[PDB]
Amino acid sequence: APLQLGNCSVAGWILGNPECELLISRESWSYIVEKPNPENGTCYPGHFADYEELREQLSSVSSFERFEIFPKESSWPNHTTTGVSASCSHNGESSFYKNLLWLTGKNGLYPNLSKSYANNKEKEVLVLWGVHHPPNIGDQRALYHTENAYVSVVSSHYSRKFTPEIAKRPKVRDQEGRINYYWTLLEPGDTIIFEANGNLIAPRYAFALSRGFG
Repeated sequence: APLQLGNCSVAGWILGNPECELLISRESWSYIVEKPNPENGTCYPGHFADYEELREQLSSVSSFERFEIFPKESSWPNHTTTGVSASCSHNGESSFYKNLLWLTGKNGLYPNLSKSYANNKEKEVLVLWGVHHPPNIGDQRALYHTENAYVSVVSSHYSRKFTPEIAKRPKVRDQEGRINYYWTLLEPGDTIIFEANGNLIAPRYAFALSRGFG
């Protein structure tokens, strides 16, 4: 049986757009049914990297579990985690994706961060994150307290260093900045390491899954 996304896109559902909750949440499915112009997608505008490949990975799934990666706010005690946006409003109030967490300065500081997750399950884990591109210097400095921010994501078969640049884009859902979305599959037993000094939209929930097996 197929997974029915309702008014949500694959990106809206997997990121946890607050307007997306499946009517029927299941641990396995054969195909996904998505409507042609879904109303609820990347509510905070931005490019979703390798999106067609992600849709294919999620098209048929024999086991699926959404779980906390880096559990609780106590995983980020020296950053502010409560950032929300009018672009992802819910019930008349600014909100944010359920599966990512916007990290910004706290107490006048943005400390270097370095956080690891070890996949101690017997299934691969889909990890998603974002990299923020503010529209101007003032916004970049206000949130992250630097114009020289770097993000590093390293595992056994994946490494990428991001050097995010400012860019003023057309206003979409009130936003002239953008969040670019990224993902990778972490093999059982492997460890993923995030290091950053700004601009990281950190994983909050990740997904254990099996394909063709289960």
